[PDB]
Amino acid sequence: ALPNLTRDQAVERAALITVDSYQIILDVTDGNGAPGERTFRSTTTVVFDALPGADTVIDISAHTVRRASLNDQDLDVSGYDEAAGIPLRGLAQRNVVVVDADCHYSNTGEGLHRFVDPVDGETYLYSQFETADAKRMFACFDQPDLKATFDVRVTAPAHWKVISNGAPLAAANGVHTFATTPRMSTYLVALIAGPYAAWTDTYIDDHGEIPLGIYCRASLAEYMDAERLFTQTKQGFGFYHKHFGLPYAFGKYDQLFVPEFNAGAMENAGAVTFLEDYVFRSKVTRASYERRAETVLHEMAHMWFGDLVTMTWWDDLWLNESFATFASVLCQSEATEFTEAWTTFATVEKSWAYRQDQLPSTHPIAADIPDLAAVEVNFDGITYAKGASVLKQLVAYVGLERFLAGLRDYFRTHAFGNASFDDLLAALEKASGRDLSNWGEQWLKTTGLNTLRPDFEVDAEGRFTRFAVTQSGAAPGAGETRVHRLAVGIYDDDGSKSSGKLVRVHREELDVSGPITNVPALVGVSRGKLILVNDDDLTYCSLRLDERSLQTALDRIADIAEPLPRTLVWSAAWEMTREAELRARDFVSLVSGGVHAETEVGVAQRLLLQAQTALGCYAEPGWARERGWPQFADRLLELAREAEPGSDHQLAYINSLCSSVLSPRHVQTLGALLEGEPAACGLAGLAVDTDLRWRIVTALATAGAIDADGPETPRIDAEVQRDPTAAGKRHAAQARAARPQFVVKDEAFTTVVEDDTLANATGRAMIAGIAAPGQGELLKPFARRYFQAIPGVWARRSSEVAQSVVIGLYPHWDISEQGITAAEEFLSDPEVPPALRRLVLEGQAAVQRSLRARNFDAD
Ligand SMILES: [Mg+2]
Ligand SMILES: [Mg+2]
Ligand SMILES: [Zn+2]
Repeated sequence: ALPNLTRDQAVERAALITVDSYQIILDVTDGNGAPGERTFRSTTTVVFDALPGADTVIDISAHTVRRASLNDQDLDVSGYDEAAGIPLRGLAQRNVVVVDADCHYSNTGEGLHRFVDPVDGETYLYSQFETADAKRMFACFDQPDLKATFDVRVTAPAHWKVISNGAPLAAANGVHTFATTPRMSTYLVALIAGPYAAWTDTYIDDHGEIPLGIYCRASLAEYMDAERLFTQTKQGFGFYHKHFGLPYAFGKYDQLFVPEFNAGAMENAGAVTFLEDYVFRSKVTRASYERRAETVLHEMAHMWFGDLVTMTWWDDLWLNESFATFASVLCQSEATEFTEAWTTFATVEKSWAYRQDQLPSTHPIAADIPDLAAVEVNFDGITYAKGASVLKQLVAYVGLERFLAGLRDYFRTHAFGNASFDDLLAALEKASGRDLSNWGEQWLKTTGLNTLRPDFEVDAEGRFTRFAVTQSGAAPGAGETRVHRLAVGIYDDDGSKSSGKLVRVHREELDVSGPITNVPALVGVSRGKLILVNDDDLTYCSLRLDERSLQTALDRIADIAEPLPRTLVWSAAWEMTREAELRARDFVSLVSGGVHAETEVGVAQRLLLQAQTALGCYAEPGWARERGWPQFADRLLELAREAEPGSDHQLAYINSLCSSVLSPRHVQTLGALLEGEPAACGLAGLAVDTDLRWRIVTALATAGAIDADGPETPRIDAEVQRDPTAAGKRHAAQARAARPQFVVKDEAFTTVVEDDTLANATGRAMIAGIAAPGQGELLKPFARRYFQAIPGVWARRSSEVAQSVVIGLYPHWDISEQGITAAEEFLSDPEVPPALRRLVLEGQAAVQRSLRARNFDAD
């Protein structure tokens, strides 16, 4: 097991050593010019200064350590254990350590991952090291405040491309060398190698030229849209260079779509890796292009927030992720075609922030992270989305100019170095010309949400006689009220002699503080028909509406002209549903009747997923099975049939039908789309392409309509013959596990929780099939099996890989007091490690929320 580095251990090591350079020499061949299969050779030379006479440890996870030396004295490696690294005893002032090892390839997305493409037999490698998996590829002091230069050399099969952080030098006789990097952290070192297809372009401005590359597997090249990605890339560099002062510091900029990736992307300096789902093989909506552009711009923002300046320790991961999230959405809004990015943020990412902040594991943005175990579960909706939301509010509070000026100072001060909370706040304080210590304490060091509401009286002509914004204390948390810069918007009719649309007819900006903030400027103003006290989504809060405004919202959501205020209403309704203030069936009604007016297909997609959570988790289950699901499925098919042919909305409604709980009529309709012209089904212009076929096959498998005679799967196997790709095989694995047969669920469950050799990406696909909609009664036995299995999975697999089972197989379907008690009994053992307890507490809290919602929906 790799070492669980503690905050205290990291501080202790950084007080003793300062690293200059690494030289990393890799051989990823089999020693005969072909790709290696199990291990690769890694020979690392590190130069570092030390307090003379101290001891340290160099980290390394290897199959074999062949030799290790300190200042050319050979070390005894006969007792080598990856948990202990290699001890370095009696350090000199100036040191050279060499470690020559055979390291293991990964098939679980941590370390140097190896994949074989079934289409062409080609091998592809990529690295992934955040947080502390660099030690699986090279010996190092694996912590982010021990920066160093990197000089990488790789021996590879002759036909391969080889990409690292640095620009390539000409390769010779299998050997690829790279330009030495600037000083950076070990978790950012990259290796991507194999017969990847390439595209090239260049970004040019007054600062100079950045060579751009895009890479993907050869078998996916026909699907690449490199011009669109290069356009977005260049828009990003133009925006960041306009605002951040220091230009991009890491040379060239390669973007590599890699197989079996665990996350969405990773900001390795000069060598950003991506989930290869972003190479679209089939038709996707604008939602997918917009999310991919956000990801491109997020990784690029990290070239400043994480790569140029890095947090000292993982408690300040928000310095990377809150800022990268905020900056990427700002850049998307202002520099790209995705001009509604703040609308998408308010519906998609803020909903994630609220869910995370309300769990019993809620933690401040500036977190307390005692060890690696704690950070490996902290890449979450607070570190990302709440932090970005709170930074958006800081920009409202001090203004964008002072905010950006403070960041430009921060970058210049800490360039190629490390920063903590106190360093960031010092820079923003200097630039803002005011004390932000109280602001930081109440916003960055707290948990929870403040509820914001209008409180007013009106005269007989509907004009305010008094208006305030009321603010609840933070919950869950320490109950404080905060300072907010926010806007009050009043919405009313735009029509000539007509209702027409609800448009903004009055706006007031104000400084809100404490429980009640009077708004004198609204005395004598018409109350209109809908009041929003977080207009333009400037602050992080729980928004609620006065009675009349809420009735207007529930009746006229489709009349709100502008996407952002319409999203503020969708979000308030969804949050009221989560909070047992709006019945599940009323939220489903609202979406079913209003989504035709939601022009932003990304927002519409999220509303349909919410409606599906409402039906599957929040609604009285008898009503959901007998009425709610079949009505929602019928509405999706009506919506699809009324949509424009070939449109994004047409596809979204059919995608949602494929993930719903189906009646026999819906099963017939979807099966007909596999065999026939879609026009015959009233769906002219719908492309029943490779991935929509798989979504339909998975729906038919889930419904018991195909391969229902026994565990054999001739129909799904025929679909793999049609699409015999790594993607088709993972979709097939999902579809086979989705079938409502106990023996199929049991075989899949046992495979994924037992077989440590199974690729994590395949496991995940099987888990998505196990936990299929509508199957909660069938899956009840797997609740106890889950609680009995997860300690072993957590002990055998890394946190990130174990999470596939711990998060993905939590029994969210067992919505009962017995299900709550099952988690309580697991949690009653005080020796369960804190990160595993956290994930079970979160699962238990989601089921508790579902029970409270079902009681509200029934009554
Ligand atoms: Mg071939
Ligand atoms: Mg990781
Ligand atoms: Zn990030």
